[PDB]
Amino acid sequence: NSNICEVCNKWGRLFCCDTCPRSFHEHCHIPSVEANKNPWSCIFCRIKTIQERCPESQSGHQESEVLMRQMLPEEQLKCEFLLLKVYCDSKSCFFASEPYYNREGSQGPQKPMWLNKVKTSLNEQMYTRVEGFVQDMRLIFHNHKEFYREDKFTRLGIQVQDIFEKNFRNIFAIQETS
Ligand SMILES: [Zn+2]
Ligand SMILES: [Zn+2]
Ligand SMILES: [Zn+2]
Repeated sequence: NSNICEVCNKWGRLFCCDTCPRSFHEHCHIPSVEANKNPWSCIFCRIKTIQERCPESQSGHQESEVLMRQMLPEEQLKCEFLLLKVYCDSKSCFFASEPYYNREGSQGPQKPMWLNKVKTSLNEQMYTRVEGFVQDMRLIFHNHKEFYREDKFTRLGIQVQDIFEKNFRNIFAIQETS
């Protein structure tokens, strides 16, 4: 197995996947690495299994249809994986914890949002449809773009949103377009 966490790229107390060479810190994995279960399969392996069991699941989909799906176990897992893919980018540190807003010439967002809040919301099964999860994820970056205005720091929101969106289109097999 790898000797660093797949998400944060640090060593430490790592739990190893039994079906692939990836490793994780306990709370870097989403959901948090389970207490027992030998063997243990990581979220990357669990997602691969879904695809292998239903190869047609990779045919193109309309975003509108994906968003309306109820959060049954497979959609739950897919949102957890997409959330994990965002944390895998080091620029996610900017969006992880609860933000605060005191900048001359800007007002804070009406509805602040951050990754750890989405993580808790998933854990607590607070989303009933994929749309709930996707809306809160997109809101993180929209809030950032609006607040930082013309500061070049706005680009961090664009960058991490692009990682979100590419992974969304991959995991949920959104129909490719020009
Ligand atoms: Zn880690
Ligand atoms: Zn694995
Ligand atoms: Zn099938």
